[PDB]
Amino acid sequence: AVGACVLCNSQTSLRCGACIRRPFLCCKCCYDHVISTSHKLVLSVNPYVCNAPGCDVTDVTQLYLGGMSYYCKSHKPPISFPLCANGQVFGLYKVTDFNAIATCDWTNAGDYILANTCTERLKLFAAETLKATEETFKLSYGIATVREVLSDRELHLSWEVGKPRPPLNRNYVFTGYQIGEYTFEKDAVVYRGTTTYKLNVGDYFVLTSHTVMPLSAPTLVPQEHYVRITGLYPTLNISDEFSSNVANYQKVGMQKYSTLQGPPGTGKSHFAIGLALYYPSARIVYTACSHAAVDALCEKALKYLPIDKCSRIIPARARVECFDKFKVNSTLEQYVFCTVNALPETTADIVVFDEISMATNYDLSVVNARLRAKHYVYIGDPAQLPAPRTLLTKGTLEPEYFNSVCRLMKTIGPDMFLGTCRRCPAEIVDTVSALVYDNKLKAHKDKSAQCFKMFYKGVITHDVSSAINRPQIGVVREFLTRNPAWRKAVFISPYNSQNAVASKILGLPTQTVDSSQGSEYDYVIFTQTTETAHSCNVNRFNVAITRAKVGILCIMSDRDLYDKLQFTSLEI
Ligand SMILES: CC(C)Nc1nc2ccccc2[nH]1
Ligand SMILES: CC(C)Nc1nc2ccccc2[nH]1
Ligand SMILES: [Zn+2]
Ligand SMILES: [Zn+2]
Ligand SMILES: [Zn+2]
Repeated sequence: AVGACVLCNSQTSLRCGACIRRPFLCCKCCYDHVISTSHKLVLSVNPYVCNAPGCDVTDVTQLYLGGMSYYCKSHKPPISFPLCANGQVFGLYKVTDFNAIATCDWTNAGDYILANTCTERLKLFAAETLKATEETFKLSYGIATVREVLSDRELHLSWEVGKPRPPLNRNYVFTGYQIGEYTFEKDAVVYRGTTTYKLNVGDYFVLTSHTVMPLSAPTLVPQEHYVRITGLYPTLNISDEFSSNVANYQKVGMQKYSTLQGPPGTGKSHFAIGLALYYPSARIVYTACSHAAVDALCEKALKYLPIDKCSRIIPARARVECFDKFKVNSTLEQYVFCTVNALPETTADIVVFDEISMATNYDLSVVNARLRAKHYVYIGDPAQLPAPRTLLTKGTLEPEYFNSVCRLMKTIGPDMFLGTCRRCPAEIVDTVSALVYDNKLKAHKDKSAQCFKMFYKGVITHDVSSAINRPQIGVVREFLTRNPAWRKAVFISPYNSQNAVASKILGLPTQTVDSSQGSEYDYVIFTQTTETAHSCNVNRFNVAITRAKVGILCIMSDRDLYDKLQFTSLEI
């Protein structure tokens, strides 16, 4: 009950009992909170409540110290001091932004802006509070009791009346009952059980709510610049494949942390693995939020690094399949590949944090808390997709508010920019270069003459709120008959429900833009589906079209994004 004040450090006994995290506030700061917010409960060893029997006055502004004990105006003895005077609340050892963070519901963009423009200790407060609020929100949805099982990938669900029915995408992971995590896709619903088990009739699912631990470490450790490469030993024989990245690899060694902005297909994983071959003694921990991000860094490591010094760390609560070709759960290997959530407490010469646009400030903190490293390298692209903010429903979260790393990349610029896309036909590179990279992204590849756009608004139907455009799928079906090379194309849309319909009618493999991020396919068919803020998001659009190595067909709903596409237009 005796801690440091989460604004100005000053020691105190005073926590806010009305904040859901119960931060230590100093007397000067605890006042400025309780006199400007609905927050009136102050905690110490014993709470600031009237000590008089059967009295329910808990508001610190209405209370006094009568000797050793606390009382209201109705109960205080004659010789009694008010708890709230001279800009202080009586405690031992005797903020606008803090107030907004403490009282916001996290449904407004402006909440996330503030949680990223504030001081560093407030960003940790912001991050615990948000994650806490995100988790206490999960409780608010209804249970799904199984009515009838049909097959091994279809069942019928009965939903708890009174409480809302949560969105049934790959984003919302359920816990069955204890029969391992489960997911759902659209009364013909598809059940994807992480642990295989013949789905019991009467068994029920609930959204996994995990206790939010406190944050000690900053999002970003303070920035150190060195005159010499510190604690790392470069090779002089450095394989020509990685010669582009030498001057950036020497930057990495002459700073505490470095930011790398790599637009799609610019050699981010090449750089991350190229760092181990340049500092070949250095112990490196490769981390990202998702199993797919970590498994891609593993694929690159298998090609260029010795397999006996590589370990893939897997949490005992195995939620998906992931990389098998390394030794599993050897914490002590030179090369450690691990999702942020499963990190051990370790030291490292270098930590590489990949897919940084998907990182929350919570994630940035946990990494500084689990990994103690000479150098931190932050790899991703603020022009790509952020982690979904399930509470945010009002306003759009701009890239500079994604996390502290993206804020740095969008303000002072990144330390290192991979400026040549080697994946995408020039038509795609030229479009996204103008759209999100201020014309600084260059095409290696020639124009493919296999990049098509069609403006076709079609008809928008909705499965709950997820959008479908059958006519846009119909246009694709027509195109495929005349373009058999596209038979092998991945179908991409901003909506699962669209993808579900496109699966049945086209037979193509299916990916949402968000789940496509980090992957590449020869041919891509993209139906925008709707003209919403979701489907017009320039970051989502950027990712959607940069998945393609050879060709893309974009059926567009939005005039602006249609006109910007530097593609041959089709008719019909
Ligand atoms: C062509 C072979 C050697 N691999 C290779 N060289 C790269 C250089 C920069 C970015 C990505 C790269 N991938
Ligand atoms: C330095 C001593 C006290 N042990 C220690 N504490 C750690 C915390 C995070 C990562 C690695 C750590 N190793
Ligand atoms: Zn409070
Ligand atoms: Zn203080
Ligand atoms: Zn009283």
